[PDB]
Amino acid sequence: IKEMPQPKTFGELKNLPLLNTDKPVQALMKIADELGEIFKFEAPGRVTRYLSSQRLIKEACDESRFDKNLSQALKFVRDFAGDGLVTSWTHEKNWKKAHNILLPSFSQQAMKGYHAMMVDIAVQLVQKWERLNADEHIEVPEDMTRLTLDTIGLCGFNYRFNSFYRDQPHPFITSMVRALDEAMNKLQRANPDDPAYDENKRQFQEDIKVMNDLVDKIIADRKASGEQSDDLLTHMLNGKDPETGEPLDDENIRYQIITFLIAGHETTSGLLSFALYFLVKNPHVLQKAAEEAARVLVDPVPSYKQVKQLKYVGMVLNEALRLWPTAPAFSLYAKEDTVLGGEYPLEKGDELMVLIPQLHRDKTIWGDDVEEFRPERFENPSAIPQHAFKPFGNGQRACIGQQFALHEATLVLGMMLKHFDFEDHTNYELDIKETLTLKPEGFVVKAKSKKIPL
Ligand SMILES: O=C(CCCCC1CCCCC1)N[C@@H](Cc1ccccc1)C(=O)O
Ligand SMILES: C=Cc1ccccc1
Ligand SMILES: [Cl-]
Repeated sequence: IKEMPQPKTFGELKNLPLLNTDKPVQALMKIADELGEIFKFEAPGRVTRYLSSQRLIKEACDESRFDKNLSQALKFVRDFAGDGLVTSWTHEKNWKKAHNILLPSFSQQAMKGYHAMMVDIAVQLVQKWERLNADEHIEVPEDMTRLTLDTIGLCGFNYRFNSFYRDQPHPFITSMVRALDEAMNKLQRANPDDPAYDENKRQFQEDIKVMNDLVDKIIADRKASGEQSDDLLTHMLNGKDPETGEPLDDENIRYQIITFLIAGHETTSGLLSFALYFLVKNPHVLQKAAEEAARVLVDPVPSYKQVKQLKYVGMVLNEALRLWPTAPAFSLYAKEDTVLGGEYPLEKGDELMVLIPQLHRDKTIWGDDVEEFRPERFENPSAIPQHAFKPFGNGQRACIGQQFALHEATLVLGMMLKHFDFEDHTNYELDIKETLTLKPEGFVVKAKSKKIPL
């Protein structure tokens, strides 16, 4: 039994001022590098323990001992994501009900149905880049976010955000991005009831109202038309939970749509951006991935079956998730009094944070080359220790979108590697912006067309 380390304190504010930064996850990674596999983090009226080693995280991933916790970040996001799948407690009726109803929508009949709409958006991205002039560059995270938002809009509720037709966001997205910014900014406020935050509070309620008004209109319009699209909204309007026999109510469907749009905007776009970053920084890996794309993608339009054959592209995506997991943390609570690692006694209700980027750098798991981008690490899942790789979280509360995201990302990256050569023309220095998620900021490349028709 030993005392865990704690980073530097600021009197009555304890550790809170350490998160007064635009890059708090990267700050917590530096603290983990200094203090090791576990540290205490205290703020006024709150304690969490940050875990970084596979040794402790394999225990934390035991669902008999620990359940998903809503981090303060998720509690603030719940003001607009409500009891949707990501901001619900496991014990809330609406978690298991929505999980049971939505699981068939997210399976590997389900990706075959979504494939054609994913191709529609992927083709828009390829045509955009084919149409750039010689002296122009690609803003990578910007274009990847246009793609992933458009894909979830089409697959979510048959709606075209038309992101490739715009410089300026759709009004829903203005409010969504501003609500996500307020939720994350609220984490670093020592005195949140200070009148200096009154405007922030008013704007937040306005953005919540905008998202609720616009999503509630989508649901009403669909019910009125009777239209039966192969989309998540149709599955949610028609689906019955096999346990209760009940469908979701319109309020919960609204929270699920808001949840899916947040995920679609924030997560897959980061993965694609980091994957292209690592490929241009590792030209031998880019060549091996481009050779696979050329051999497999023999038709103008990729098929579902061809995307499943892009094995090396899948490994590239897993190795990008290893080094920069775009959703970089998840939170757990102790279901009962328990001892972590034979060393750290926890009381029922005690909170843990899994620092996924630090887990993914455990040299006792990955070896001395842990900072190197080597997709071959993922050739054999049986050679990877248990709970070493957690970019989609854990257990029954793991990402329901994992297959959807990896299908979209594999399709798009395959088509990108088929259609273009890439140049890191600025020798880009990685700068990671933190919203809900991690994305390269300012990452630009030049694409040279291979002139292969669509
Ligand atoms: O670890 C963090 C900061 C990065 C979370 C990032 C996380 C948010 C969900 C999507 C995945 C990434 N926050 C903890 C501790 C805390 C609590 C209150 C005030 C300040 C810090 C929390 O949100 O509980
Ligand atoms: C962890 C991913 C996530 C996805 C949507 C909303 C909040 C969090
Ligand atoms: Cl102090």
